[PDB]
Amino acid sequence: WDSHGLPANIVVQLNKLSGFKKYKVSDIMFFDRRRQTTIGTEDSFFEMVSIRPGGVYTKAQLQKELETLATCGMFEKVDLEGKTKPDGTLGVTISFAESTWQSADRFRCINVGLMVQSKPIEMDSDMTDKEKLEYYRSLEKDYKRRIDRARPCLLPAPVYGEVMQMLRDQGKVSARLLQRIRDRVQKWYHDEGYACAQVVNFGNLNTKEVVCEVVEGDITQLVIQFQDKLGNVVEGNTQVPVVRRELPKQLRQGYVFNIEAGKKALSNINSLGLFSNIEVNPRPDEKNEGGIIVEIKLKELE
Repeated sequence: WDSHGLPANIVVQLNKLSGFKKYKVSDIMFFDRRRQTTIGTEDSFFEMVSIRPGGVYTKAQLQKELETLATCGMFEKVDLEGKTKPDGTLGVTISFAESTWQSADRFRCINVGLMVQSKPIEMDSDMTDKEKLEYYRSLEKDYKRRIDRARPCLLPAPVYGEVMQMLRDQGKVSARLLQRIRDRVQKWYHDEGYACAQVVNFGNLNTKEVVCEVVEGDITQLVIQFQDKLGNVVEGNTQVPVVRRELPKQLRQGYVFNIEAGKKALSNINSLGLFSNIEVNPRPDEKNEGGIIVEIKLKELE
């Protein structure tokens, strides 16, 4: 609830270029352009948008929102605009056009963690007819390559059975079905301890196939931060080896992060009676390819 804002004065409308500051959004509009309707607050397809009425966001944050909607596979075109309100907030309007889909007889899940992320990145048009057909061939071949380069997912058979039953019931895929499929697949991961797992994309490039791209939370780095005491952030320098000892094998780089490994570590380090606080915190790393940095934060006791 720390707010701020400086609209361009006054009631005008702005594409996204501006600001070093954190704006307040008083209303969110979700607009389906092909249907010419507006998504209602009570429609649950609205939580597709993570931006909330009354929330504070920066330019990079709103950019990051649009980025997400554009790469998820559900929309072939998405836009974020804003209108500055007389004071002091702005409303934002997110207008989309759903991706086109056909029937799908197959649901495939591939682990793309640590690979290059699928960017909507649709190249130039016009581009006459035959050159466009050739270009599609390039994409689908690039995409078969991608599928074969990918790893298996951890997703078990009964989840595939639900998703396929789900999909056999609609008979034609839409944005709303994918959302439910996304939540279902993320639910299984989260429920099994993979707290960093995320569905990053849905590919339509395979005929009659839905491809679901996931990152499971691959650990690319393990970092140990010491704090002493009141007070904080020094080296361990004799201590580092003794906390490394307490770490499960599964917390090292090259394993998929799971909260049970985190808990095992916490119980192990706690049994040393060295620290007044112990925390195992996963966060995304540099590459934005689904890599996880595990940092163990240790505060010493008086």
